[PDB]
Amino acid sequence: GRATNGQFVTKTAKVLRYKFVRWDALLIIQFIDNIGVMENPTFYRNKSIELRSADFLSPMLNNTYIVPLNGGVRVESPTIPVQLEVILENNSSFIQVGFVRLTVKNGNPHMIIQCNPVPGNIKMIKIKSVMLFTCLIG
Amino acid sequence: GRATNGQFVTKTAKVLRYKFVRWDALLIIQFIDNIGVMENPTFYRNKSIELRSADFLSPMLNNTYIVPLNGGVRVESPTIPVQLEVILENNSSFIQVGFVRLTVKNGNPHMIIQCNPVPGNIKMIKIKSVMLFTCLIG
Amino acid sequence: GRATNGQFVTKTAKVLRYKFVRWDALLIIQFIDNIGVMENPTFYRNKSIELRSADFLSPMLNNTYIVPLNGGVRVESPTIPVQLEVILENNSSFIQVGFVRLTVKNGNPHMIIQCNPVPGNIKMIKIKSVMLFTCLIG
Ligand SMILES: CC(=O)N[C@H]1[C@H]([C@H](O)[C@H](O)CO)O[C@@](O)(C(=O)O)C[C@@H]1O
Ligand SMILES: CC(=O)N[C@H]1[C@H]([C@H](O)[C@H](O)CO)O[C@@](O)(C(=O)O)C[C@@H]1O
Ligand SMILES: CC(=O)N[C@H]1[C@H]([C@H](O)[C@H](O)CO)O[C@@](O)(C(=O)O)C[C@@H]1O
Repeated sequence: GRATNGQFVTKTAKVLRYKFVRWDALLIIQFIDNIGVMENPTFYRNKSIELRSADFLSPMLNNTYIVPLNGGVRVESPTIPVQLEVILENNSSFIQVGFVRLTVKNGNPHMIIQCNPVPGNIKMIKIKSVMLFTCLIG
Repeated sequence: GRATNGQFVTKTAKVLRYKFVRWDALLIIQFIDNIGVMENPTFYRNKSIELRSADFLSPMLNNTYIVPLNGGVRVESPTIPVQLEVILENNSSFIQVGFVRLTVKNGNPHMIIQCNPVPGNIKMIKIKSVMLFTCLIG
Repeated sequence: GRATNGQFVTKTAKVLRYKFVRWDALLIIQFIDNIGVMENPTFYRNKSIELRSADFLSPMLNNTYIVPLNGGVRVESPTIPVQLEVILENNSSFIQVGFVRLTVKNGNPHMIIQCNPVPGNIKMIKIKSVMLFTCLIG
């Protein structure tokens, strides 16, 4: 069909907006807050989905950051790689290939974000990529 | 339609299970053995598809590991990046961004896994990502 | 439906061929010039989509290479990661995980290619991955 709007909301009430398409056993879902743009004819700007410490579960093990969500859809997605920028508490930052999934636990959707080791605690993760998940239902 | 079960089998008789959907010129296929889970409310476990030396062709050139398969479907897929853990014979291991495709040769499906150089011979590759391929047929 | 042929053309008249499928709000598009092959039973060859300096806009900021295109389709795609080889003017080269999108500016399609810093100016970028974009329209 045509693309339907939706959103998830984080623990700190951040709204993550998306559009989706739901066919037979298929759900395709794109996050739409950070679609990058050419702002003039020579410059491309990435936009970030910004996720702070307070959006993650504690304790964090093995560079796995879990973002409990409310609302939206309940899918076991595949893993997608993304561009991350991981900001440490001392404001240093590392660009990384991150790996993201949507999973369901206790009937709730969670975003799983895995990245590499950093020399410090993380203040914030920015997803700089446009994320789209193709998912199989049932 | 609804999602149909299938599998490939490796040279050592490892079974790689998947579900798929086949529409007009479109085949979407997800490997389902290693769907990660939140096992309690704070911990996410990745699962691995584990591929050993004996599942690969010899000789291996340019960090390209070829896994001949039997059964399943015959597709020329796009390339997907994945999380790999590459275990060396001396049990050291390296986490890498791997790149995976399905290709067909002599009427047989093969999984192509490319990764980075490692200081040793590889005993095992673990794919820690949930893999889904969207493929164009004909 | 069945897969339709198309192409984009670069500033230097390089033709980038693709096949696509356009359903309701959905456009799936695969670039087809560099489908890798097993050429004998033990060897896999990657093929490259080769993009030179003259195919990019100037000035280049933040390791973002913008390839203005003509013809083809007009989509705001998600970001896909790919295998790049980035060739410097002194012929040294770096293998990287690149991130690619299609975007539209002034009614024209552009391919956005982002990679990592390199110690020199880039002569050429080779995309060694088979690229397929799943896109949401409207
Ligand atoms: C990836 C996956 O399978 N997730 C499932 C989890 C885990 O399987 C449990 O940890 C097993 O106890 O179980 C559910 O019943 C749940 O609690 O919501 C459904 C959910 O989809
Ligand atoms: C990616 C690709 O094109 N693979 C094709 C190969 C190679 O083209 C051959 O190496 C050309 O001789 O050829 C086939 O006939 C084959 O042997 O099964 C079909 C297969 O899909
Ligand atoms: C990602 C995105 O939104 N791109 C859009 C751009 C930018 O929004 C402009 O920079 C805003 O002025 O605007 C268009 O009208 C354009 O010039 O073709 C449509 C295009 O799809």
